[PDB]
Order: sequence, then structure tokens, then C-alpha cells
Amino acid sequence: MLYILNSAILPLKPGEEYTVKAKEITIQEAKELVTKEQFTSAIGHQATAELLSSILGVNVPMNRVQIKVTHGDRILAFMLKQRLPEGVVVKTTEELEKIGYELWLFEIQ
Amino acid sequence: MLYILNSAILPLKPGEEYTVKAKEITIQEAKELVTKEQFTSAIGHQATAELLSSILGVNVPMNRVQIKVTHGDRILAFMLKQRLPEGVVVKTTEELEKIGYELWLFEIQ
Repeated sequence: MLYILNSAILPLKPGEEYTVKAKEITIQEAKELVTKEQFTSAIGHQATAELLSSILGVNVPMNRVQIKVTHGDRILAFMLKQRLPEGVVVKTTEELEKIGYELWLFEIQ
Repeated sequence: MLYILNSAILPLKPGEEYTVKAKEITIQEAKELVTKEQFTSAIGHQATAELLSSILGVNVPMNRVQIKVTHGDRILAFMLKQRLPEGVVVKTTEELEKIGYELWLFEIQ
């Protein structure tokens, strides 16, 4: 399964060791992923869900579910380019864009 | 460099692709790491810093710095066993322990 997350987090299933390949991808590559592959959104932030949905032209909903990734899964991670203090919640898509972000693809095995 | 982080995050330096090995480690293994290796704490949460410092018997300070990890770096990640809503900041070490946590070691190349 491909999971869409809004930090470069690896919520790995315990009991195993993993090798994870990681690279940055473009919005266009992300669009290809979410248009051609099954995916589950685990985005926990509404403005990020809205930004991604707008820039990818796909419905990427906020879905505050706990997930565990295992062998064969992939993660498309939205990662802000600056670290924010804990508790700080960005309110607008414009702020996310001005802070800047990267999309990373992690492939788990 | 070994970095100590309080989520299973991979703040990877852009411009490269990575292979990352990941496994869960024990508190004792973590103690060995932070006692025998150079390390930089990037823990952004005081109660987590205090919990880790207490259970490892080493000074792991809160240090809200932006970091970027690259080839040859390692990350010791504190990861809570349940996902909390964004903005929610745990106030006590007792709550962290009752939610439960895992320590993961990521080795980047």
C-alpha cells in the first residue's frame, strides 16, 4: 500500500528490520503515484490535505488514522522545509507554500 | 553523526537518494549508543527529553534545531505508540509512558 503522510515519518511495524529507499520526488511524480496506484491518506492536517489535493488534482483527504507500514509498502511524505515548534499548527495553504515543502518517496522492504 | 529525534522522522538532505536501515532497539541499546558515540539531540519536547534523560541516565536536552541528515548519519528516534492529533502536546513523562513508545535506529547511506 501507498500511504500519504504529512511528515517524513516512518511508522514501521514492530517485529522486523527494514531497508528503506528514499528519494525526493516532484509534484508531477506524486500526481502519477496517486493517480495510478491504490493509496491511503493518513494526512492529519486540513490545510496540507487541501494544498496537496489542489496541486495534485486528486482528493487527498485528511484522515487521522494510525497506520503501520511494513514490507512492500510505500510512503509519499509531505515534509515542510523548516521545523516548527511542537504544538504549532499552520492555518493556511499559503503559509505552507511560503515555508516551502518537499515530497519524499520511501519504499519499504 | 548520531541525532536523537522524538518522532521517527527522516529529515533527509535534498540532492541525494538514500538507503536507510531501520530496526527497533531497546533502552539499553540506546544507552550504549548515547554513551559511546558523539550525538546531537534535536528533541523538541521537554517531557520527552526528561524521560529519555532519566531512562538512559544521560543528558539528552531539548534542542529545537533544524537538522538535515545525510550519508553516514544515524537517527535514534523516540516514537509514541499512538498517533496524537496535530497540536496536542503531551505534558508529562507519565503520559508518554502510558501511551507507550518505541525507540528506532535508522542508519543512513
